[PDB]
Formats: sequence, structure tokens, C-alpha cells
Amino acid sequence: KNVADGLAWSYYFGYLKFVLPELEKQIEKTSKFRSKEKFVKKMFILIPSNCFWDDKIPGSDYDPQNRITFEGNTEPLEKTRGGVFLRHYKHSVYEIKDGENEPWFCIMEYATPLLTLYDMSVAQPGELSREERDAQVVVFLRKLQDILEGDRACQGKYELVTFSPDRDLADVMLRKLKDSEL
Amino acid sequence: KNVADGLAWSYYFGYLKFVLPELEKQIEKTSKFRSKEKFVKKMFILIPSNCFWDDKIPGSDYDPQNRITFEGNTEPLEKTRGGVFLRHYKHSVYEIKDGENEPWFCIMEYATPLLTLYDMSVAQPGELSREERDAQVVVFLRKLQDILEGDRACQGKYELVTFSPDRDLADVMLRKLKDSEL
Repeated sequence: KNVADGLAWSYYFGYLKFVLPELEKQIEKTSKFRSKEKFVKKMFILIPSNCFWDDKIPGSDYDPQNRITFEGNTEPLEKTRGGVFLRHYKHSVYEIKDGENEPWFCIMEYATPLLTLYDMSVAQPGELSREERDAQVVVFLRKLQDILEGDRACQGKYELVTFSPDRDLADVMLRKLKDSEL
Repeated sequence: KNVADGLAWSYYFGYLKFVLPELEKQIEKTSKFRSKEKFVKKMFILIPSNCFWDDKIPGSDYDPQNRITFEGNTEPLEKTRGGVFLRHYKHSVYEIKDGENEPWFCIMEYATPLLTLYDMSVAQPGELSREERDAQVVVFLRKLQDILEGDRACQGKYELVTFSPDRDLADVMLRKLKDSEL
């Protein structure tokens, strides 16, 4: 009985399945983003091991050197799931310093279902102990991997980023941006 | 290994936990709603056994006699979960005919996580057969019940409504409105 399984399936069917194939095209609707070099177009999905975040990424405890900057949002995508309810999806673009070189642009987002694991561990410790939460993050990660890898339309459109609350996200992101295919 | 468990926990922590205690107060912000008699203030959470809906409730296949009418929305409640993202929650008010009597007002909403069960059964039939989906609806119902019944702040603020695609929702709702405490 893994609570993480329902969380991963819902994250996929209720969100990623339709935003990931369209992300690059949505980005390309903005001239500045068409003009920009070093703009990796994958969604970097952030999975902190403690299931927690409480603020904007720039200047946060994960950005101690202040090398991450909010640039702007992508053009919203429209989607109807209920057949009745229209929703607008957009993503945040961040600038990441690369020393004296041209800075990178990238798309970063926390995996929002992890808040449910966090909320559960604090409000219902009897249902989910701290150690059980740690284990469910790994389960969530592996299941989300299986799901996304099984969808050809999502291939090359995302990257899962796992890290400890002590890591420097700017350092983590620079390495991943440099290793990306673009 | 039940996918429904994560769906129920996330439906609660990401939504119901904070909208259910405030629902009556939100409704009371509208004079028309303060003035209206026969307005039951509980959220009626709709759980169709086939996990599916594709249109507005009024005049739908669930309202064959056209006795349900959209009245308006409640005043939005704002909430911040991530610490970063402000969201607005509001609910639909419906009028339900009661013969020649004063009609009822009520709050009705489909349990939106059931869409994930439906989407899964169609796109990944190998992961969730039709019969396994039927069973996960029951798991979802029982788990959501356990969760809500364990939260004193949610007591008396909701009612779960399970029904088959052949039932008349107007008939189902009239009986439940009459049996409500108000």
C-alpha cells in the first residue's frame, strides 16, 4: 500500500500528460524565448527529498549564492478535463548564472503532489512517519519514472531532479543544463 | 496496492481540508444566499460508479426531467499551499425543483480525482481493467470516508453521493436534501 502511486498517476493524467508535449511550442510563442540561446526547453521537475518548499526558488535556502532569477511565465495553454472546466497552465522561466558566460534560461517546477506527503507526515504522523515519508518519495520517483518513460509523447520533454535540502540547486541545475541535448 | 488511496489523501489535503470548514461562511457572504430558505450548506460530493462525467449537471443524462438548474457561484476563497502560489476556490450553487413547493438550493461537485481512474482505465487498460476500476471507486469511497470522519472540522460539512449512471440525480438529491439536518 503506497500512497505515492495514486499521487504519481494523478500528477501524470491530471497535468504532465498534456503539458509536457506542448511545452516547447508554448515557449516558442514568445519572441524573447525564440531569440534566446542556451534555453533548455525540458521541464525540470524538482523533487526535494524532504517533500517541502515554502517560497520562491530565487534567493531561497536552495539558492545560497543567489544565482537563480525569475524571468517570466510561458504563454498559458488551455485545457478541458471535466468537459466542463477550462483551466490555464503556464510555467515559470528562470535565469541561471554561468559565471561570465551567457546565462541559461530553463523551466523549473516542484512536483506539487509531494506537499500531500508532507502534509500527511505532519498532521497524521500515525499514518505516515518521517521514515515512511522518506520511503514514499522514492516510490513516487520510481513510479513517475515508469509512467513518463511509457509515454512516447513525453520522451525528452522532462527531467526529474532529486536533491537534499542541503544542496545548491544552482549548482545542480548548471550541471544538468550543460548535460542536456540542446 | 490501491491507486485510490493516494487519490483520496490528495483530494483531502490539497482541497477538501480547507474548503469544507469555510464553505458555509463563504456562502453567507452573498445576500441572496443569506435570504434563501431551503439552502442546504453541505458540499454534496458526487461519485458516479463509472468514474465519468462530460458535461454540466443541468439537463445532463443524470437530469432527465430537467429539474436541476445552475444558480451561481459562491464567493471565492483564497488559499496558499506551496507558500508561493495563490489559488481561488469557489463552488457552484444549483436549484432543485420540489414540485410546486419552494425549490432547494444546494452545493454539488464531482469528486475530480475519479477522472484519473477513468483516464487510466482507457489509456492503460493493462494497468487498470474495467473491473479493477469499479473496485478502486469503492476503495476511494471508503478511504475518503475514513479521512473526512477523522477530521472534526469537516463534520457535518459534506455528504458523499454515490450513484449509477442510470439514476436520476434530481431524485437522489431531493431525498438527500429532505433528509439533511437544516
